[PDB]
Amino acid sequence: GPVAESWCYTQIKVVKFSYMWTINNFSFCREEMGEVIKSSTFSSGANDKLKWCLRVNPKGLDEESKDYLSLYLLLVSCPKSEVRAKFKFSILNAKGEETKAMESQRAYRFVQGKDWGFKKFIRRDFLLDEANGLLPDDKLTLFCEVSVVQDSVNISGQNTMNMVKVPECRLADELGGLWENSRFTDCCLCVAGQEFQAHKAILAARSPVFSAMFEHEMEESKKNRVEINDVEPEVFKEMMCFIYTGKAPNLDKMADDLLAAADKYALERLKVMCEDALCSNLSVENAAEILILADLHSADQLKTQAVDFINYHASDVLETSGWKSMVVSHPHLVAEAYRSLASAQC
Amino acid sequence: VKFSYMWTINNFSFCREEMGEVIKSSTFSSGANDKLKWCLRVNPKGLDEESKDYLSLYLLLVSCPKSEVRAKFKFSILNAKGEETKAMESQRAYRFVQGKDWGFKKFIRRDFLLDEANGLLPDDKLTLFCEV
Amino acid sequence: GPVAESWCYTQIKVVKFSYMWTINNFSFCREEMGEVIKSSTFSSGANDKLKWCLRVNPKGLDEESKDYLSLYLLLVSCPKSEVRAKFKFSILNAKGEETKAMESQRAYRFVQGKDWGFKKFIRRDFLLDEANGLLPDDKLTLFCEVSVVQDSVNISGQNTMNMVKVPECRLADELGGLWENSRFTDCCLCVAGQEFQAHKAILAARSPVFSAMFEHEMEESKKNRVEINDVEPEVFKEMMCFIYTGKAPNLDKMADDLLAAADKYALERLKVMCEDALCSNLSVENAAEILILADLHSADQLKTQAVDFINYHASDVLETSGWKSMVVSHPHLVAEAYRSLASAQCPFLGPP
Amino acid sequence: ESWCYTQIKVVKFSYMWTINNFSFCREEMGEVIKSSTFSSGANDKLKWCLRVNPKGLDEESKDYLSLYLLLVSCPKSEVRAKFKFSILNAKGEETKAMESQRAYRFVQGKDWGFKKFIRRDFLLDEANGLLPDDKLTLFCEVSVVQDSVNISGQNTMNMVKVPECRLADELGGLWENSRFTDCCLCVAGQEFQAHKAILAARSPVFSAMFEHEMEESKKNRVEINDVEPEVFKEMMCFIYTGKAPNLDKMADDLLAAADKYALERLKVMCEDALCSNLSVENAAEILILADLHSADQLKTQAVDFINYHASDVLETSGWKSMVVSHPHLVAEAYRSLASAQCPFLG
Amino acid sequence: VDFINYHASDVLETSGWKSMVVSHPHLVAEAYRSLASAQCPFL
Repeated sequence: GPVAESWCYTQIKVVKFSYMWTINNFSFCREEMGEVIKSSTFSSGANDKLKWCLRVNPKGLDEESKDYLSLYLLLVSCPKSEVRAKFKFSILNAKGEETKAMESQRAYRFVQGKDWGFKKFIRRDFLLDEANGLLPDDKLTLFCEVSVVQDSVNISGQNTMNMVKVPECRLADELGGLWENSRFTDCCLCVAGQEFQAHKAILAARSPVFSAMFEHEMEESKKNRVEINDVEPEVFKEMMCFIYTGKAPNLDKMADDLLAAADKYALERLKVMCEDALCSNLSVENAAEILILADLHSADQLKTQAVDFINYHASDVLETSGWKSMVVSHPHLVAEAYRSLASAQC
Repeated sequence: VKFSYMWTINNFSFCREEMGEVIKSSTFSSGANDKLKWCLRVNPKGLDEESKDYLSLYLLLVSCPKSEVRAKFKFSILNAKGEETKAMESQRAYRFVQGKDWGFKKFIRRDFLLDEANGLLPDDKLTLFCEV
Repeated sequence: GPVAESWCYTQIKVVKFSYMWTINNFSFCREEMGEVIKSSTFSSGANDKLKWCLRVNPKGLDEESKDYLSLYLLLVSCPKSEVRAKFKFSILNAKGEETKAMESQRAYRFVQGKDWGFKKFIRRDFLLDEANGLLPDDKLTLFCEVSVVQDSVNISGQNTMNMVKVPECRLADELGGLWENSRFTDCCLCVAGQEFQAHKAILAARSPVFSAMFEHEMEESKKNRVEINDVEPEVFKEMMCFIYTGKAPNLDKMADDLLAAADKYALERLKVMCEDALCSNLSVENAAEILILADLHSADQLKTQAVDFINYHASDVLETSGWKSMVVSHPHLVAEAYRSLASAQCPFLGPP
Repeated sequence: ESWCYTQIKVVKFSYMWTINNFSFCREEMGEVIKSSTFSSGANDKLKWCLRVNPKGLDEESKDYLSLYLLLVSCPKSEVRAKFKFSILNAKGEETKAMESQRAYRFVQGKDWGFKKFIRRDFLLDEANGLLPDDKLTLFCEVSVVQDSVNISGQNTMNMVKVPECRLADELGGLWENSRFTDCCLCVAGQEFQAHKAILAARSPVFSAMFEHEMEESKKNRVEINDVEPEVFKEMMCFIYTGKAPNLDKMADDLLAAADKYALERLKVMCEDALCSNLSVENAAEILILADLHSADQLKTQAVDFINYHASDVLETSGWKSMVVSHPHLVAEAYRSLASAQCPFLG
Repeated sequence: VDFINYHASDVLETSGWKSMVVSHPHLVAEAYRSLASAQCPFL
């Protein structure tokens, strides 16, 4: 593969839908042939405007099928002109593996109110057979995989590439490299007895809390020495590193107290990146202090994610001494735990 | 005057259409002239039914200030590693007027491309070496 | 005819437009075995979203249309939506009337570079037969129509049982009645010795020129007596009716003097309707006077359509007495007519 | 509607050249023939040269005489020119000379013509009458068919814009500016300025009180104490503009103002707003207001609503109040409950 | 320079080329040297 003077990359955007659809007590189908069971609407993150609903007929929709479970796919909302897609259906057996996958080799076009699917999907008696385990405890599980493909674009990567080198924006690294040189420092800064020689000009520039704190009746007298004792210098230097370079690479070792510093200094980005570090570090023995830090820092999304962790692991996390401690310390969070596990879950 | 062009198509197994449909590339040229614009056109299916089950490829001239350009082209399909496979040469400097197509209608079989043991369709992608 | 409470008015709105050729010395081209002759890129006319160009072959490609003509429609650029339109083709004679209608029976699909078209459009021997009279100076005229659809929009009702109704606005009707009754008016208005009545409040709010005369110190002392003699009462009554009401019922019979009055008093809306009526009344015999009136009263679109008409019909107006009056009265208009004629239709001796 | 016209003008020129002593020029000089070049076309920019060879250059064309159109330089590099040379009938010749039926493209630095014109011995034989005074005149008229692009005439008409009437917004702006006001309306201390003719045309009550001879004092010193300032500015906004945008939250006392000042259209829209607002709690209140203000259709619709919710209106305390206050409203309610219904079996 | 070296059939026709010839003879010298170095064959 040699190098060409011009090259084109025709890219077609592909988005996928994964979908569960489980019906309990199916033997109480309560209906004759030709009846329908709709589904709730669902989509994905992007663009979240194309909503889809599933239709399943327990008995034969047609006379040629009769003893056939027929499964269709429906579209209800297409604000664009038209979207065409492929689909692949597979029923989960008792163990959970995808069995009897039927898919269409045609990329059928869909309009609002149009259906496609497999009326001749699976035999009724083959479903009712117990040896293959297609009906575990009268619970049928339908796995729906949707391959929606989108408009195609071309980037036109032709040469005459402007051969002189193109640097990126140096607002970040030039500010970062000024810290170790320690130039243009007009004042002092000491935290926990350790000197970190710094100026106020960019420190107030890149944090609105510190600027308002500096300008109100304190830069006239105590601009040289400012009292900051809420954090250790190891977290303070990372906070000023995020101020200067724009990034905080040292995250996983000390996300717990950088979250507290960010909650103190009202830095939402530093709050949520520590939230990302702790959400992947959600565990059974850690969840109590995860809730206490989420509630103390008012991180609603992290708190809700940790409540969902409680919902998924409620069998073994209740007996922890951490949970005994957070009950005897914070009954209110236990009250919202009751509210979430009762009202939202049921 | 020579041309080199890498046209890469992804997710080709999602062919997206039925028989008798065309796919156009981006308009491209070289440094000199950069006034003769060209574009490649492919059919995933057969263009016409006398040569069915084929990947028909043509070269479309879109822009020319003058009338007719003599040009010799040679199509090629890159396999998994990158060699030139199924290299077919148009032996004549064909007659390129504004809006004229030239190519091999019976270029390569659809089933022969779909044979993944040949390595001719790697990662559901096909890229072409076009020299004019 | 039964009626209901609710209505839904979904519709497939069509954008529809036409495209023209007249290939000169067609028998002298001989594009054989698919030699492509393209045309200009053209859009719908309403905005610029899709563009096309037509492709013809006198000797059609392949052995099928060897003795037949091939006719095809090529697509330049469009958003990817599988645009589906119906098209027709025809041949026009020297008299500008359709002769040979061959129409595609379905709305065909279209994409980037797709070429649908009515092949074997006309036999080559019948087309080369000059006895049909459809080739003036060996020119073949092609007329094409297209029926692009943007794939349906719906309106959701709403129109409930709607027990209460509301009347229409009567403001303009009662203001026209105020003018007809001529009540509560304190300022007098003379035209040509026939005396009228109008007040400042309606005049200043709808015309800047009356607003300019009335407020400049005349209203303190001589608010009654006015000096208007450039217009007649027969045009001034319709002027005053349009000022009070906003509507001009009598316009076709008197669009000349009303255009003059609207140009003098800077009534933009009345200038619009007067130019509309005069353009509807435009013809060959009054072309000289409509050019004179439009160029005198600075009617922009009226003089634009006037010069377009005088370029399209230049062969029958020069012999009349109006042109012989124009060439001696307004020498500049001959220069602008020459500038419009020698660049729009016949720029560089094509057509000769 | 485009008049593309595919305009195909040819660049043809007249040319005069006289050949002398053509019978023995082969024995005079030979086969290498060079003639003078001539300039023609667009301002003589195009170069062409015409000459007749008495004998072919190589061995193959020794039989047929050569008439080659030598072309040193092409007009444009890629030209499909179907060239048609002609002879201006010095004798009778329009056939038997091979004229170029199919030509070839002319490029820079290359010549194209035809290598065969007539048999040499047949031309030398004077019995065929092909030697007019031993001199031939050439009239070369090159026909170039390359230029076809273009001529667009959009033939666009658009009719005229025809702007709409803006009189309602003009009167709204006339209120908002308050110019040339003749009367002053004092409402709750705050004084507004309005136009006497506009108020007389819109409302008949103001027209009557501007006509019943109280002119010397009640023009500027008329008092309006029975209304609130915002309901007054809303009803007068309806008087001037023709619309009442804020009517939805204040339809009731605006209906009172419309009743007091004989605004029928404002009365019916305030009737509509309370008509599509009825509930079981305040139905008696709306009926009291409708009967007090003589709102006939709102009264009828309220009576129908009370009839259709007769089980729930009677439970409200407002119903008791209108029972003890207003007898004939209950009488008409009974009349519409009984006379507009019945017989209902037993 | 790459634009000029091909489109010299119209770029050198304009008066700007004669202007930079008469104003900057060293540019003419280096352009002619580059052309002579590039076109080693041909008379």
